[PDB]
Parts: sequence; structure tokens; C-alpha cells
Amino acid sequence: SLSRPRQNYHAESESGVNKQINLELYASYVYQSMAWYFDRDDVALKGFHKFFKKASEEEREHAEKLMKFQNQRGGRIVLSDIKRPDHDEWGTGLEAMEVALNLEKNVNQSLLDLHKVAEKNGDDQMQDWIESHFLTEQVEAIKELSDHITNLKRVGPGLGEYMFDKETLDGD
Amino acid sequence: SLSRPRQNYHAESESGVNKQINLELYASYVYQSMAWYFDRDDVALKGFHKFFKKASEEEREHAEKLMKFQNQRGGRIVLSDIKRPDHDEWGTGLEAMEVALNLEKNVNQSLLDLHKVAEKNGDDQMQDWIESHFLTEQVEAIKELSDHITNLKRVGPGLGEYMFDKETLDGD
Amino acid sequence: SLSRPRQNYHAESESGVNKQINLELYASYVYQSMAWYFDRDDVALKGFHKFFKKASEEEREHAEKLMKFQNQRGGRIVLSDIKRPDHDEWGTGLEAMEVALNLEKNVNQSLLDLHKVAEKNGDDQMQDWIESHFLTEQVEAIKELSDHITNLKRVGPGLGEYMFDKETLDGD
Amino acid sequence: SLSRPRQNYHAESESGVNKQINLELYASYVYQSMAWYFDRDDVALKGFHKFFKKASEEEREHAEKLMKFQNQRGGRIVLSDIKRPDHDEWGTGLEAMEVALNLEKNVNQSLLDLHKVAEKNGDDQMQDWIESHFLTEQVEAIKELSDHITNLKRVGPGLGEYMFDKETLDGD
Amino acid sequence: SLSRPRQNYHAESESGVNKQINLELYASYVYQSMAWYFDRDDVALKGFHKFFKKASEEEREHAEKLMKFQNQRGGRIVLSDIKRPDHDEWGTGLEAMEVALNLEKNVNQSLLDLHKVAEKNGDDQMQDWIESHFLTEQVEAIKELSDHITNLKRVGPGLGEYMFDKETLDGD
Amino acid sequence: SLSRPRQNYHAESESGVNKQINLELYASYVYQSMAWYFDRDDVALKGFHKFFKKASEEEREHAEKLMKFQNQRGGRIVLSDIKRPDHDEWGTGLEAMEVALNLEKNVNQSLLDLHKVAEKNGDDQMQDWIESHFLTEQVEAIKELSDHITNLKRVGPGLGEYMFDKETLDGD
Ligand SMILES: [Mg+2]
Ligand SMILES: [Mg+2]
Ligand SMILES: [Mg+2]
Ligand SMILES: [Mg+2]
Ligand SMILES: [Mg+2]
Ligand SMILES: [Mg+2]
Ligand SMILES: [Mg+2]
Ligand SMILES: [Mg+2]
Ligand SMILES: [Mg+2]
Ligand SMILES: [Mg+2]
Ligand SMILES: [Mg+2]
Ligand SMILES: [Mg+2]
Ligand SMILES: [Mg+2]
Ligand SMILES: [Mg+2]
Ligand SMILES: [Mg+2]
Ligand SMILES: [Mg+2]
Repeated sequence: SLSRPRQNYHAESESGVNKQINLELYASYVYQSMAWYFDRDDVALKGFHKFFKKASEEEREHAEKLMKFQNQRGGRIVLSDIKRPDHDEWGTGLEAMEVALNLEKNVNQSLLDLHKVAEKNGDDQMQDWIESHFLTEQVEAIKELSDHITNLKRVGPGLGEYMFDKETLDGD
Repeated sequence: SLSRPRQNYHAESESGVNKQINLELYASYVYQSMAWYFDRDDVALKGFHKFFKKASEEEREHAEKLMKFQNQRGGRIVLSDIKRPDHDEWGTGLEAMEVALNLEKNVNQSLLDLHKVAEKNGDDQMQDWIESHFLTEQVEAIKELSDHITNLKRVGPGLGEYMFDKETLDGD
Repeated sequence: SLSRPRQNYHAESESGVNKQINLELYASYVYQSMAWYFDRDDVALKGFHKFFKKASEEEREHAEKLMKFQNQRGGRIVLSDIKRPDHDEWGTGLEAMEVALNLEKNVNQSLLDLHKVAEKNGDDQMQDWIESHFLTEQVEAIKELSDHITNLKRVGPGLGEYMFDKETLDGD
Repeated sequence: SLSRPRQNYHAESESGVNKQINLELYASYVYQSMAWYFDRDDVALKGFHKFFKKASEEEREHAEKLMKFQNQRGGRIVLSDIKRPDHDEWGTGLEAMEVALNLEKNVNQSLLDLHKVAEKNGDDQMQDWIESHFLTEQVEAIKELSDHITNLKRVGPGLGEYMFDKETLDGD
Repeated sequence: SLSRPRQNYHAESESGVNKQINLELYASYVYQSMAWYFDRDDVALKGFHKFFKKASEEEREHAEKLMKFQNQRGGRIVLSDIKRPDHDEWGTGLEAMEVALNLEKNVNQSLLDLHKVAEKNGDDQMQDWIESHFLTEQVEAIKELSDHITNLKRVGPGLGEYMFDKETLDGD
Repeated sequence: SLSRPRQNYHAESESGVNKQINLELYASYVYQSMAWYFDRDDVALKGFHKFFKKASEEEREHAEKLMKFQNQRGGRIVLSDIKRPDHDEWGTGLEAMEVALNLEKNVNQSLLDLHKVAEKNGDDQMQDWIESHFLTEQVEAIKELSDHITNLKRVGPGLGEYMFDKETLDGD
């Protein structure tokens, strides 16, 4: 029995939105782990803390954008376990930014794959929605992380990392 | 002799925009009929009146969005009779909301069909225009009507219908 | 079974209000056709566009004044097809103003005929209502269109039409 | 090698804070599931939606209070999988409030158990911290849910549930 | 060695963005030539001057939108000579507006061709970006130039051209 | 047939102004290339980006100052191809500032050479105009670039370049 709103919305698209929901929540958890790693007394970079804390809140917003979309189209949210991140510790500011870029590139591919499911099933509204909410925001996030990685390599460790935290990440 | 602006704009697309203009004007007329039905002394629901009056004005705005688009692309507006609605009377608030949802789903399909004409003829700008102006607005309208139908069934007839008119539709 | 409000309201008057509703909606559609004709890239007169767009919205307001009146007196709105206008194209600014005047004079007669139905059936309130809402507004509209026609003949075609659009119709 | 801040902070307390972090994140996920269930077109209670959405954000704040505390005391955050909730669907507003109360009572016990670990290990600051941040907030949350359950039983299903959503939960 | 941001970005798309950069800069130079032609003591139309000066600045902004896009996607800007325009002199206001429309239609085709390269290579983000930034803006620019050409033919040479400069182009 | 304004304005001066127009536009293009090089994900210096972007806009303003001057004196603007810059890549912040200084010194000589043409032909107004608009502005630009080069050598590569971008160029 099809939900009352449902029109031009395919079971593969509905299932793909649930898979993207879990990935956004997973990315939220990775950024949360990194945020609180930078609050450790033996790491102590408030800029990096604030940056990954905000990244974590944004990913949970992405998850909730997809939950609202699922309900708009008359699909049904199915939640899965949010897997713990692969590491308890995240190294230097540079190493954490590289992990961030690799995560954002994996989320980007997964969004393009979900756009392909929409396209395969003739879902013109879902393709446009993914384009409006996600595809350009992911390009912007990937360029920003690439800029940060270039600058963290330019400033180098020690004082450089500290000044990057103060200047680019507005630490404090 | 092609109009001065005309570029990548197919006769099938031009004709499809005229057909969508008439459908938007038709939907405007159905909502107008329902609006003034709720102003009857023997129906007397100001919330429902205000809701369908606004829906009617929006559909005429949709019609005028398509008239402006036709002229932008160098096509020519051709108007047809606006058929009277299928009923003089529209029953209960619940029955009118169900008629609304069925109308919005028929307008939605017709917009996806017009997007398919654009796509078939390689009209990338017209596909994006339909996506920006219509496809997401239709999804939102269909979800809102589905929410209203669920709530009108929850509150039930009599006092429930009255309180829905006061609370959700801000009657008065 | 007479509606609860109904007092001194004759079946001929009720039927005449439904006929005037359709005529107001028809006039609305003619003005809408002319409005969007003046938005064509090959006509391109923003003053004329704005003038007929406003005329169109006013005629739909007239239609809704009569719908409210029908319900006030305990009559029942019966909607008919809104016939498409007699032309797709409307010529020069002067030619469109002459079509406007001829339409307003036909709506005026039809209002005087409806006033005669009210009078024949002793409906003192309906005669006064038509006088308050319509008869003087029609005289004003006819005088304004006659003034515009005189001025469009004075300024002549080409630059004159352009300056009339800028000065009298406040184009832009 | 003990972290630089660490003083009077026992391995059992550190491990108990990580277990409470996962429970707060779990409760956050249950409230998130319930929030978006109430946004379904076939459930459509904006008050319940807003209430569980806020409850979800608060539980994630609780999780982050414990992450900050772990780092303050020189312990180390260890994250585990956030288990999916036990249900995809949550029934009536009344049924969801009862699930909420049962969850808050299980989180409450778990906080008293964590306070007992602190007490067993002579951690006077950690006992006071749990008292300041959690023990009274849990009593308040449990009393509020008990009040809501009493009122949802008083108003009854259908119109009652709708009016509770409008009046007590400020729906819209 | 692929740049750090690069994902789903094809060499044909990168090369097409460099070709569109040069075309936008070329169009900027044509509008600049026309702007300063209208500042000649023997042409002296401040409205036309201001209009083509703004058109020139906008085209250079288009060029810079594509430079930012190239860098966002991890491609590399390659600049070519900006060819001088085909004429030193641009005739009447009407003749310059017709040259403008022909230029905007050639830039429009070139944007649709670049969208086709994006589409051929499955670049969903680049297609949406071209749609958001360019395809509708080009339709609007072409309709405006078509409107101006219609009006410059309506007003005729001499006084008409002067009044068009004062009224539509706000000369001074 | 001499233009109506022309007085004491020599063909050599008119031709020299057209040559300076092309040089200013060339310098604009070099600064634009350098601006967008500093926006590359693998260069990523917002201060340098903003500095060369502004330098580029100023050089195009210089070009337009000379176009206005040509028309004031009754000469005729003749535009040539704007040659692409000699490099796609511009190295370190220090290397780009040295390229800037060398460009500004070549533009300076070319302005003194144009002043000599004015002087040779007794054009007292054109000599004063070049003095007022250009000769002191070039001295100021050359001193500023020399100061920046001294400071980029003082701070050294890596962190020094980053801090120069933040402090002297107000990056962000
Ligand atoms: Mg995300
Ligand atoms: Mg794809
Ligand atoms: Mg699209
Ligand atoms: Mg868009
Ligand atoms: Mg519509
Ligand atoms: Mg389709
Ligand atoms: Mg009327
Ligand atoms: Mg009479
Ligand atoms: Mg009176
Ligand atoms: Mg909690
Ligand atoms: Mg105890
Ligand atoms: Mg352009
Ligand atoms: Mg195409
Ligand atoms: Mg210069
Ligand atoms: Mg000298
Ligand atoms: Mg001097």
C-alpha cells in the first residue's frame, strides 16, 4: 500500500536515501571523535576543536535533510547502527585534515552514486534536490580541506600548527 | 520566421508550456470554487476559505510564471478555455483536502511529463527552470496536503473539523 | 428548501449574479492575454504590460466581490467555462486600449441589465450594492480608457507610443 | 604513563564515563528516530516532532558534557557503535512518551550506577559533577514525561492528541 | 598526478572551462569597445555607455566565476590571448544592441556545448553549476536585448534614440 | 577631418595612448593570472589572491582612464589583442611580487616614454594629465612592491610566507 504522497519515487531511491542517512551520521561521529581529540590536554588546539565540532554538527544536519526528504517523498526512514570511527586518536592537525578530506571524498562519491540511482529511475526532482543541497556543498568542503592541507604543510609542525589554529581556524 | 530570442527551444516544448498554462489556470479555478464553497453560510469555515483562496492565487501565479517563461524563450502564449470544475459542492474539509491532493498529484505528473519533453529535445535550461520553479514546490504542496488529510482524519468531524480550521488553518 | 440567510432574493437575481461572475472572469482572462502580449520580446511595452496585468487582477477581484455577494444573500455560486479571448495577438497599444474600452462598455451594459433584474424583483439592497461596487467604477474605467485612446491618437505611433508607455503608464 | 591533569581519577570511573557517553548517544538516536517518525505524512504531529527533535539534541549535548569531563580529568574518550533503536515505528503520541519515560529511567539508573563508581573510588569532584549536571535534570525530565503521559491519557486519542500537540507541545 | 580535490572531473570538462574563460573575457572586451565608443564626442550617449560598461564588467565577472570553478574542481586555468573585437566603430545604438544580442546567443550556444561536455562525462555537479550560474542568466540577457532592439526600432533614429537613452537606459 | 574637440593633440600622442591602453590591459591580465594562481588548492594564499585581484582591477581602471582621455582630446581608441601572460604558474609569493615589480617598472618606463611624446609635441595638458594620474601612482606602486619583497625575504618561506599573507596582506 503506497504512502499518500508517493509519486515517481522508486524503492531503490528510498533505500539509497536510508544508506546516505547512515553515512552522514557516520561522518558526524568521525568529526565528533576528532573534535574531542583536539580538546585533550595533550593535544589542546581550540581552533581544530571548534572546526571539527562544527563539521560534526553539519553532518548531522545533512542526515536530518535526508530524513526530511525521505518523509517528503513518502518513503520510510530505516536507521542502522552508527559504526564507531576507525581510530581513537587522530595525530597532528595535518593528519586530521587529511582524514577529513578522504571522508568528504568518500561521502561525495556516495552522493554521486545516489544521484545515479535517482537518474536511472527518472526521478528528476530527487536529482535536482541532491544537486541543490549536496553536490556543490561537497565540492566547496573538499576545496576548503585541500586549502587547509596545503597551508598546514606550508606552516609546518610546532609553531606553524599553533599559528594556523590561531589565524585560519580562529582558535579562541 | 523564428522570434529574435529563440535558441534551443523546440516546438514540442512551446506547445507543452501552453498546455501547462491551461492546467495551472484550471487548478486555480478548482481552488477558487472550493474557497467560495467554504464561505457559504451553511459551510462557514474561514480557515479552509483562506487556505483555498491562497492556493487559487498561487496557481494563477504558476500560470503567469509559465507565460513569462514562454516569452523569455521566444515562444508564443496560446490560451484555451478554462474548463469549469467537476463539482459545484466539495463536501467536508477532509473531502476538499483529498480533492486538492489528487489535483496537485495530477499537476505534478503533468510537470514531470513537460520536463520529459524538455529532456527529449535537449533543453537543459527549461529542465532546470521546471526543477527550480515547480518540481520541489509540488513535492512540498503534496506533503502538506497529505499532513492535513492525516490530521483531518485524526480530529474527526464536527468539533475536530472546527478546531483544525482554528489551529492548523488559523481561521480568523 | 431556502438557505438560512435568504430574504427578498429572487432566483432571477441569483442566476444573474452567476452570469456576471463568468463575465468578470472572462474580462480578467482578456486583460491577462493582453498583459502577456505586451511582455513579448517583439512588443516589449512594460507600461502596457503593468496596466493590463492590474486590470486583469481587478476583474478577478470583481468576480470575487460577486461570489461573496451571492453567499451573503444565500444564493449558490455556479461556475461556467471561462471562454478563451477572441484573439492571440492584440496589435498596437492603441488597438489594445480600444478592445479594453469595448469590453468595459459590454461589462457596463451587463451590470445595468443585472441592476434591472434586481429592480424588477424589488431587491433594493442588491440595486444599491451594484451601484456602490460597480456602476460608478465602470463609468470611471470607461472615462480613463477614453482619455488613453485620445492620448494614444495624439502621440501617434513609434516614439509617441513609447513616451505614452513611459509617461502616462509609468513603464518601469 | 598518567596524563598530566590526572588526580584522584580511577580507571573504573574513566571506563564508566565512556559507557555513559555511548548511552547518551544511544538515547539521542532513539529521540531522533521518534522525531522523524512524527514528521511522517501519515503521523504529522509537529509538536511531538519539535519535542523529540529537542530531546535528541539535548542527549547529544549530554554526551558532549561527558566527553569534556573525560578530557578535564585526564581520561581518554573511547567511542563504541551507536546501536540503532529497537523500533522503526513508535505508535501514538502516548506510546512514544511512554518509551521516552522508560528510556529516561534507564539513563537515570545508569547515572546513579556511575555516581556509585565515583563514590566507591573516593572521587568527590566526579560525584558532585554528576549531581550538578545530571541527577536533578533526570528527575525533572522524568516528572515532565510522567505529566505528559497523564495528560495524553486525559485528552484521549484523535482530537485530544491533536489539541495536546497544539496546546502543551506548542505545535507550529 | 591528480590534484588533491579532483573527483569526477574530466580533462574534456577542464579544457572546456578554459575555452569558456577566454570567450567570457572576449565578450568583456567587445562590450568595453562598445562602451567607450558611446563616450566619443561624436556619439555621446551616456545611457548606452553605462549599459555596455556594466555588460563588460559582468562578462569579466563570468570569466572569474569559471576561474574559481576550475580551481574548486582541481583543474588548472590556462589563459589565451583575448582577441581584439572585429570593429573599432559600432554604428547606432540599435546596431550595437544587435551586435550584443548576436554575441550573447554565441556565448549561450558555447555554454550549452560546455553543459553537453559535462553531461557526456557524467559530471552532475558541473551541469548543475552551469545551470545555476549561466543558463538562466543568458536566457534573461537575450530576452532583455531583444526587448531593447524592439524598442529602438519603435522609437526610430534621432530624438527616439536620445529618449531611449534617457528613459530605458537612464542616461545621466 | 579633425574631430570637434581636437586642439593641440598630435597623431603620435593619440597612437601612444592606444599603445598604453593595451599595456595597462596586459598588466591587468598578468595580475588576474597571478590572482587565480593564489586561489589554487595547492597554493591557497587568500592575502596574495586579494592583493593581485585588486591590482588587476586597478590596471583595468588605468586602461579606462586612458580610453576616457583619448575621447576627451578627440582621438580614437584602437584596441589590440591582449597577449596572454608569459607563465601559467607564478611560484612563491616572493617570486610573484618580483614579477609584479618588474611589470610595474616596465609600465613606468612606458609612461615616461608616453610623457616624452607629449613633451616633444608641446602637449602641456597631456604631460600634466600623465603626471596627475600615473607618474606618482607608479612611484608609490614600485615602492610598495619593493617593501613587500624586502619583507618576504625577511620572513622566509613556509610559516613566514603564511604570516606575511595574514599580517601585511590581511588574508581573510
Ligand atoms: Mg555530509
Ligand atoms: Mg551521474
Ligand atoms: Mg539539474
Ligand atoms: Mg538550483
Ligand atoms: Mg500549480
Ligand atoms: Mg523525467
Ligand atoms: Mg469588472
Ligand atoms: Mg435600470
Ligand atoms: Mg452609497
Ligand atoms: Mg541524557
Ligand atoms: Mg549511590
Ligand atoms: Mg558571459
Ligand atoms: Mg545539452
Ligand atoms: Mg597601470
Ligand atoms: Mg621625459
Ligand atoms: Mg607639470
